[PDB]
Amino acid sequence: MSNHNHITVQFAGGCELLFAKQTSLQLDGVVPTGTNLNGLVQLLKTNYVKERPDLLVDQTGQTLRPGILVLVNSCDAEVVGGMDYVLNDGDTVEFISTLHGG
Repeated sequence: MSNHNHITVQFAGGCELLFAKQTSLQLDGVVPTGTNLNGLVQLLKTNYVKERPDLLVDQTGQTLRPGILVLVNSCDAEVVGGMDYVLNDGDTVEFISTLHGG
């Protein structure tokens, strides 16, 4: 039908409200070889970010706070790089908050 790469950007727990209470999203590109994680997140939050944009970011507005567990292709996203995972169409990224704090 139209299964060409496709991006898997979804949320879990209390992070769905950081976009539009959506279960998952898919982006259609052409040549994301020149794109990285920092560019992927900013494209989802800086481009929309319903809730406080400063509530997810770590501090430099480049990465996210430890409370959220980022994973790529059903695997730890921090291991591969954390904030340097280059995209190439057909990637997967998740944001699940755990550390509530205050």
